Amino acid sequence: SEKLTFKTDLEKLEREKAAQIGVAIVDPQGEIVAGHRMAQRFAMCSTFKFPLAALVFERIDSGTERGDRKLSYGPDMIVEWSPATERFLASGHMTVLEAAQAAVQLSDNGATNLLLREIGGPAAMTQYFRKIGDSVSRLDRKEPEMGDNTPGDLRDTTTPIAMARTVAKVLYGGALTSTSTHTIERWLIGNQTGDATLRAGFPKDWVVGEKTGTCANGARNDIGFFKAQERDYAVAVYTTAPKLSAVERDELVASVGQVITQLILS
Repeated sequence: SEKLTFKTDLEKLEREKAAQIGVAIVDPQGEIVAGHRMAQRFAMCSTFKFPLAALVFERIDSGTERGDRKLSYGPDMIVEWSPATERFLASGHMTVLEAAQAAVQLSDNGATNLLLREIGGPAAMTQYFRKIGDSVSRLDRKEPEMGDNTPGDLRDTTTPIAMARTVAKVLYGGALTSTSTHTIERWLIGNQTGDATLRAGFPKDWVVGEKTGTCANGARNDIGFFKAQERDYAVAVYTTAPKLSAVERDELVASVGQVITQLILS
């Protein structure tokens, strides 16, 4: 069967590429379409920045945050991979929207940390997960150390199913206004970091938006949505491949995308 080909192909990739592959695909109402290691814990890496943006938009939506509010910072705010933050340093600030846009589309760590500072840190980000029905996802640390991905550590982890359901909740389950849901979706579509990952393995006809992650011990992740045959899906892929090169990890997630494609199109 179609479902058996999905399973077998993912395992074939796990053995050949020395990898753990976590996959969850849900429909708009959170119901399971397909999975693999779906309740296994993986490090979030940068994938959480998409939910971070949801939290921010919910505060804008409610009137408890302002999109053009200036977030001030000095050089101490700069950490590894902070390309937007470095550029705006001289000027002395980024706005709420600037920083969230940097976080989502460039995976900018400094901009993520700037927002976390403003919204109440890892604990607030975690309670946002809980408030929207995710009892699994947890942010414990700031970037970049939240991506240490230490053996056995439960900090800064999710599961594929918990994150796919969170994605469905943010985009299709009314957690945000229509205008805020639309902005986040465009940002996810215009993401600058995911060209060689999941969307590389989806057909060119699919509308896909996603948020990547890369962190220690060969973590390569991608979460988001696709519209296929005019149906909407939420997908979360988490993988660990410590033996693989940079490029091969990308190709691994994109290969998972092709396995997904065949299951969906069948």
